[PDB]
Amino acid sequence: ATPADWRSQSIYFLLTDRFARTDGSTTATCNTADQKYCGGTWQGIIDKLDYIQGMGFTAIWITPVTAQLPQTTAYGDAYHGYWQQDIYSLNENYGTADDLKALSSALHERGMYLMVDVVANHMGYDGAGSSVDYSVFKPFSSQDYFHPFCFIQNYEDQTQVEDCWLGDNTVSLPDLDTTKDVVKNEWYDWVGSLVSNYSIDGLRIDTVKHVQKDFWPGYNKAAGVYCIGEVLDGDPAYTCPYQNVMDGVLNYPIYYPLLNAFKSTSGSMDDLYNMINTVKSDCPDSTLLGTFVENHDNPRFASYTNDIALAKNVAAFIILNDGIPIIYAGQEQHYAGGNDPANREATWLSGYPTDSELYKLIASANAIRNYAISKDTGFVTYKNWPIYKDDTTIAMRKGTDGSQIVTILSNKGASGDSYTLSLSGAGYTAGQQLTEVIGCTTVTVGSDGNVPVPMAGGLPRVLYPTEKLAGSKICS
Ligand SMILES: *[C@H]1[C@H](O)[C@@H](O)[C@H](O[C@H]2O[C@H](CO)[C@@H](O)[C@H](O)[C@H]2O)[C@@H](CO)[C@@H]1OS(=O)(=O)O
Ligand SMILES: *[C@@H]1O[C@H](CO)[C@@H](O)[C@H](O)[C@H]1NC(C)=O
Ligand SMILES: [Ca+2]
Repeated sequence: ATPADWRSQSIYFLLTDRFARTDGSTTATCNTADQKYCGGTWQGIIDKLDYIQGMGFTAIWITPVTAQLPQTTAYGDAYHGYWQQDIYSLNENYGTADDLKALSSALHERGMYLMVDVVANHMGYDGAGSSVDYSVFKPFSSQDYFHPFCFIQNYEDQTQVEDCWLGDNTVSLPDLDTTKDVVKNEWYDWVGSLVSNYSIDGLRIDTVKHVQKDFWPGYNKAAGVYCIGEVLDGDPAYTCPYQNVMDGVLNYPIYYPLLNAFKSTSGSMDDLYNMINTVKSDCPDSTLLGTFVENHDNPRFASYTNDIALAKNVAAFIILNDGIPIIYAGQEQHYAGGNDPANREATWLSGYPTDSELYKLIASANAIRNYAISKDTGFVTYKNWPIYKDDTTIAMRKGTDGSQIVTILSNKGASGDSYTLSLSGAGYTAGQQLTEVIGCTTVTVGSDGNVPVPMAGGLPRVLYPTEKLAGSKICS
């Protein structure tokens, strides 16, 4: 599927090992500190697609599928998929080639997309760099395919960032020499044939800043689908230029101020407001970025605060910002694990309740986004506009005049006071009825064009014209 096709999608990101077992158990042990395979599979995902689609996601992102180093290392198993050895075999822990094809087909029957995580930068190996037997790597079965062994120490030296190895002396990540035509040609053939064998709709490309930029146009073209890159840097002047070589990147620039704004009742709305406007202006296309606050490489949102109002607001922002929403399996059950491995909790241990507070919030927010997109072909290309901020509030507008979603978010938290915010710049006409689609109340635009927004409980407010909701299932 093309970049234009992906703009309307909403992604549920999951670890194949951690989301759902074939046996469907909600009690099978998964101690994250053991760092071992817990037994999640592709078949398990298929069996729980109603759970994912019930929150109004249109797509899933799954962790890498290639065969891995076999060892239980000092840091545990390759459960996560980022330690590959044989790129032409699958990780048998997750199932068979027919199971991965059955997952793609099950998503397609539901009108959903499959996105697969891929690594081009590195293989994995149990042990020090000097102990590597290069013959285990397929097809790269020679030291001749790799950069000489060194670690990245100077992260300001972009040459060192690209040419030296990730990992450490315990688990090494042998660095492919992606400047070699033979390495480019194998990777380009591989990614095209992976996409066509498993009918994959899009790719999440890990580790993009560790491979020189001239590799990536050819890779994105060989894949034949939308690619979103992991460029792990909060500076839009570093990260956004990668969109000149790849369709999209993960929005790490928004990540840091978004987390800061909502993790505390003292968070900076100014930093978030300013970063939205920096990304909108200075990134090649904000509408092809991926918005997130939670992943398997940072502490979960609830590890910073268990306030459920704050969690509702940050989830609403993720769904209503420019670009593709990305929610990490467990976020919807308010999982609170810290840094790796504590943030790789099994989703099944929640019991997959569809009545939890954040399942309902995310369902409500995806519902209005999906509905608005179905009625407004300009929604996804209208650049999100922050129209108001104060010490505890940000408000933003997105969509075609007359059909715009106007979102008011707060960091007051669950003990926030009850008051009316008089909101200017929403763009609706005097006397217009709006539905607040999270709580299903109505507000009326005043003769002056200001919206009197009832604020209470620190709750997020998402406004849409009541007249435009004719025939939707929203706030029935
Ligand atoms: C990207 C991927 O998103 C990230 O999770 C990868 O980390 C993996 O490997 C490290 C190092 O061995 C483990 O500590 C971790 O548990 C495991 O998930 C990462 C490195 O392989 C990927 O690349 S990047 O370093 O983020 O660029
Ligand atoms: C896809 O299948 C083809 C034909 O059997 C094969 O040549 C190729 O290696 C496969 N690619 C992958 C990534 O498995
Ligand atoms: Ca590299």
